[PDB]
Amino acid sequence: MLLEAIFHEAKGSYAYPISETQLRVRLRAKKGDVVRCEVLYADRYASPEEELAHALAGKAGSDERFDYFEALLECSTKRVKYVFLLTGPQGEAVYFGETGFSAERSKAGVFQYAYIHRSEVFTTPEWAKEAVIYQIFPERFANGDPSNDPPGTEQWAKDARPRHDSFYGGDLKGVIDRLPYLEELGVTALYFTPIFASPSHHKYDTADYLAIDPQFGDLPTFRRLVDEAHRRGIKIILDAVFNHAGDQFFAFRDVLQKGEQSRYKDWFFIEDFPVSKTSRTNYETFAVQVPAMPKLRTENPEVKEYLFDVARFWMEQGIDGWRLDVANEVDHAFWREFRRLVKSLNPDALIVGEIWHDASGWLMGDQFDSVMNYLFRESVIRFFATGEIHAERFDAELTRARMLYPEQAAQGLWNLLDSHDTERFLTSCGGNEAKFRLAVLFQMTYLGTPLIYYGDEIGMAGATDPDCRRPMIWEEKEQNRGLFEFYKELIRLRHRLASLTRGNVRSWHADKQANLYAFVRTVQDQHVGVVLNNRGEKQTVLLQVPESGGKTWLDCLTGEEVHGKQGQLKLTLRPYQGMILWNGR
Ligand SMILES: C[C@H]1O[C@H](O[C@H]2[C@H](O)[C@@H](O)[C@@H](O)O[C@@H]2CO)[C@H](O)[C@@H](O)[C@@H]1N[C@H]1C=C(CO)[C@@H](O[C@H]2O[C@H](CO)[C@@H](O[C@H]3O[C@H](CO)[C@@H](O)[C@H](O)[C@H]3O)[C@H](O)[C@H]2O)[C@H](O)[C@H]1O
Ligand SMILES: [Ca+2]
Repeated sequence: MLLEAIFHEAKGSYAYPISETQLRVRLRAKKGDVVRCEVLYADRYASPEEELAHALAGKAGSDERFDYFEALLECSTKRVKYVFLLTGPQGEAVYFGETGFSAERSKAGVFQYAYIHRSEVFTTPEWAKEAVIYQIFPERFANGDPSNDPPGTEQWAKDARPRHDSFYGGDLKGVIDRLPYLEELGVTALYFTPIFASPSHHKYDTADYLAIDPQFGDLPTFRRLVDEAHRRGIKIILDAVFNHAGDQFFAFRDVLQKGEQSRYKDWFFIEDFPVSKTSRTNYETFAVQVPAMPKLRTENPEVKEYLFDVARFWMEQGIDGWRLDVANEVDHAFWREFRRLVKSLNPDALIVGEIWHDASGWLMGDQFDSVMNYLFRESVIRFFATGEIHAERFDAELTRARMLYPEQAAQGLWNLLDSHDTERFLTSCGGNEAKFRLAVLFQMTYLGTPLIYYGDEIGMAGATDPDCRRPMIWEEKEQNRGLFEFYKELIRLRHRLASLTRGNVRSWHADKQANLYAFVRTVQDQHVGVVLNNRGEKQTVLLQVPESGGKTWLDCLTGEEVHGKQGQLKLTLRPYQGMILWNGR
């Protein structure tokens, strides 16, 4: 077997604590090479004479190239050393440890997890495990207060096409007013795009961190909002824009005015004085040449103390946590201290970073609780929208992504389809509703936390920003109620079936040919099995279901009852149909 494909490291995603006395460990091997992975382990100081402990590692998944193996170590002493025993299909045995490979245990050496610290156990808020989140881009959700509408507000109609600088009048009073709609949908948290004083429709160039933007409301309206949402089981997440200020931020105005007399010059990244050249800015901005968005020097303890003060302020209004804009471009120390502070004020405050690539380095337990899982979105796109990948690549892409982080992270990754920075997911499906609903079914059943983007639930389309930000369709007639009852129904299932909010995932069937993908959520003895017929025609499948997992299932959407003769389940799906099979437990 291929030793060049064998991997483990006693840290990160490969070895990490689940409590104070148990370590999770993972090994990856060329797909097919190992058939048995066993951990032989002991206290770090055990005498060379005491017997090893055994823990046999099940295969938790496979991608394009690897199999992944997973085991739980029971470490009373909280200090472990161990070695893997791998066995190939012909019964070849090799010992894998820190020192290397060898047929002699001893010669493999031992990886070591020196010590489990209670404070180093990744722990996330419980409500997040089983939440569904709704993203509101306030400027375009609901105009409930016409008197606070910005100048030149265009008209709020069924098919306005917004320009980069448009205003439609959405505000906070409109959220308050639409809360029954939200509660009826079944959402349990709201993700607000930025809502602090800024002169733009997105408000990502902050004028004032400590004020509601006047055309969104005032602080009393916000408090009225937090409570009104809270009494309906809805939390409030706010968008913390800490990477950069807007060009009207007090300190930066100081800087434009006083040049290098400003007490605030080292709060920014000023290339030379006077600060301002437009089409050529002489200061570093978000992205490239974005004069409204000078980068904040978060490494500056003054800059840091100030944003910490912001975070406290809003947290005293009772919000429920943060979404961290361009988070991967502010330093790690900032984020570790931000967590120490945030968790200290509210152990249940959630923290979610806006990073699009491999966020493994902010998801070890000391920074973010979760991220907007744009990876999740990529696989979803290329599988149900564009169809670039078939069912077996999809499975690899899902799994490989699943193994990237500690479980505590993957349990509450924000799995979206689209956002305010993206074309709408119906649009990626070229308007094909049938493919869309399958992507929604998938989303509402897969591991992680579903994020809805205001509007998707009733049919809204659009190309990418600023077209993905149209005014929300509110006229019953103009809305896809069929799709709305669909989200509603899916959301209640998610709430009833613990398995869907808390169970794990294992691939159940994956056939590149039929393009029929299935997976299984399990918590305790509950098995829910989801099947996806992502094909234009109608097909049949024989799913391997052993007698142990139950032999009778109930299809949750239709009520249909299904039966397994002989370790097998025969199933006939309709074009783009999905089934959600509860094993009755
Ligand atoms: C949009 C996105 O760019 C990357 O995202 C890249 C990504 O790094 C890479 O992995 C690959 O996937 O492409 C992505 C392109 O979207 C970042 O890494 C990511 O963090 C960022 N998203 C957050 C940060 C900005 C600034 O606060 C916000 O935009 C906010 O300010 C911008 C300032 O002009 C506005 O866009 C404007 O400039 C952009 C830069 O190319 C244009 O794409 C856009 O069409 C234009 O309107 C935007 O409408 C407003 O909402 C945004 O809404 C918020 O979510
Ligand atoms: Ca308004």
